[PDB]
Amino acid sequence: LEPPPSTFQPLCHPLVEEVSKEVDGYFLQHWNFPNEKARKKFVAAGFSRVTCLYFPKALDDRIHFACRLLTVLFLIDDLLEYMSFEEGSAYNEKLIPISRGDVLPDRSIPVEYIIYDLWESMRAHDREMADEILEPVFLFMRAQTDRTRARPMGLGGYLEYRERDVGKELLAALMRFSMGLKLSPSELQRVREIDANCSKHLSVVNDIYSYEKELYTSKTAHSEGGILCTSVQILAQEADVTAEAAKRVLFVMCREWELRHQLLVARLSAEGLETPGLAAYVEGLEYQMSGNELWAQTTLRYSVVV
Amino acid sequence: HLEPPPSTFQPLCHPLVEEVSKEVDGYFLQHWNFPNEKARKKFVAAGFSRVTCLYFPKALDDRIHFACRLLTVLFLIDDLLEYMSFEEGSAYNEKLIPISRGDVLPDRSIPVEYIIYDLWESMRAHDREMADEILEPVFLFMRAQTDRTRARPMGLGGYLEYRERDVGKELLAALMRFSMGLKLSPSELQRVREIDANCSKHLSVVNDIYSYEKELYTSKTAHSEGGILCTSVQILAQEADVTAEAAKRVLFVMCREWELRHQLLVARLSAEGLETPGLAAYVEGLEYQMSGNELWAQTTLRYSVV
Ligand SMILES: C=C(C)[C@H]1CC[N@@H+]2CCC[C@H](C)[C@@]2(C)C1
Ligand SMILES: C=C(C)[C@H]1CC[N@@H+]2CCC[C@H](C)[C@@]2(C)C1
Ligand SMILES: [Mg+2]
Ligand SMILES: [Mg+2]
Ligand SMILES: [Mg+2]
Ligand SMILES: [Mg+2]
Ligand SMILES: [Mg+2]
Ligand SMILES: [Mg+2]
Repeated sequence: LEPPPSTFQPLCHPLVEEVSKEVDGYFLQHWNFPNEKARKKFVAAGFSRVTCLYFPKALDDRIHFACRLLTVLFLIDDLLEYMSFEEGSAYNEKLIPISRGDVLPDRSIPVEYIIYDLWESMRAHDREMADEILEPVFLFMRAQTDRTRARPMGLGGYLEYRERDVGKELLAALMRFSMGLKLSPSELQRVREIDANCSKHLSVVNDIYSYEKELYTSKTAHSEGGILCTSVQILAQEADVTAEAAKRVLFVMCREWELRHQLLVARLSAEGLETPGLAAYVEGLEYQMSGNELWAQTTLRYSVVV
Repeated sequence: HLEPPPSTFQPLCHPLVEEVSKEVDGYFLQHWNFPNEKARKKFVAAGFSRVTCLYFPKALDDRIHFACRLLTVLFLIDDLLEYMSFEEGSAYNEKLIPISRGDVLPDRSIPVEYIIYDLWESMRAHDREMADEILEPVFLFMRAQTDRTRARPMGLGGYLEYRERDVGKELLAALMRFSMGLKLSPSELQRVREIDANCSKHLSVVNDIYSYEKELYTSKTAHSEGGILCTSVQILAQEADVTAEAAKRVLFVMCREWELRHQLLVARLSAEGLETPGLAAYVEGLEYQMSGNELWAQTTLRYSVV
């Protein structure tokens, strides 16, 4: 697999090492890992590393929040593969009022008090910006177990669905929170088109590198929770080609989305519309795209199936 | 300008392309009814016999002119149907069907009728058995041109399935065998179904990429039904949410994957000991179609000037 040239240069948060030890150490202590092999596989994945690649300009005292959130979402994302759609739904829905803080967690159940203490600590640091991450997360959670995964999809209908499943909206809200970057409602409405374009890039790039992992999961895990739902699968069906052939095609498509990103930003600047905050925001989106690809290229999570 | 990705296919042209072109073009210039001198010059500029010689390079010398005449009149009719409705276009094609069979005498005052009649008569006179095997594939194509599914929303997969008839895969397959005198058993013709379906996608999309600008303008001036925009370029552009130009580049990469799959199915057919001498010439002939179609679509004034 040889990716076509990109002009996006990845950046990593300077405190990636010490934050990784802090966050990984927290979960290694509280999260219920089945065995030592799973604990090693968890650390080898580098969940704090990809977070620092996603938000390399996050505030030094806020990056750990983003690392914790993505880490626990990664862990749950794997757990749902062994559940049914019904079981997965009940699992996620129980965490939602706990995320809001309306329901106290069962402190004998790790996933509950980890989720609870997280959002409680995020509200203590920045209450307003933390609340604006809630619903985007819930939107992503409820999309994970939507039965539309089991029904046939075209490329467009899939990309429209994956925008929720890849958590584009939560990642955007997390980025703002981590950077302290507040944007007016009108400002967010201007980059709505740029957000939708960024989502397709994050989704497909992930689909390309994580296909072999998700292929194996669909054959060994739960037939519903581990169902093969990816652009690589769908494009291979539509065009009747191998999955490897679909990857090469989807990669060219990703570069076109990068090209569109630059065009949409340029138009935003041509018109007197790119505010200083919007300038920082769209740069952050590029860091997400380039950071996602860098990590996906190198992370053990996608390279060792075992 | 659009740069085509590398291909291993070497396009071939029939060695009698110069004489047959001047011959067939001369025939239609004597006989067909053109609105003005501008249309007469544009007809010659298209090179309808050139593409036929690129399609069927290893055709017999005394049969290549038949294919040039058939594809030429089908090209002319295809353009006429864009100024009609689906109901008018159907009535136009259906009246020419029993004439093609030879059951109904043509109106000698109407060019399209006696041109088609005399054509199929001369074809059955040269090789009755093989000429008859092109009838239903042609009718299948003619009835696909006014299929009301053109005014229906289609995904990439559904489009490619429909286009196999609209691009006239079978008629091009039967015409090729006729022009080469290549007879195949029903067993042989069944073994290469997958290769035919794969080749059909290549012919369709390659044509779509270069003829998009022509068909875009037709959709803006052409009759709303008969001139409706129906192409993979538009479909991928709206599904992936990119420009038509961006869709062309991605579709072109996909076409190269279909070339790889062609080589794959051919080698697999041979490895299973199913490749008869007649089948070797067939799958090679399909390659000449795919490469020949690309060469012509790159250089013809039919697509470059609108
Ligand atoms: C931050 C990422 C690497 C994205 C890619 C996949 N993961 C899966 C677990 C849940 C995350 C929000 C995400 C969808 C984000
Ligand atoms: C021989 C070709 C260039 C193919 C591409 C388009 N044309 C349109 C007119 C009718 C032909 C059969 C064809 C579909 C074939
Ligand atoms: Mg997953
Ligand atoms: Mg997932
Ligand atoms: Mg994945
Ligand atoms: Mg047509
Ligand atoms: Mg046409
Ligand atoms: Mg076309």
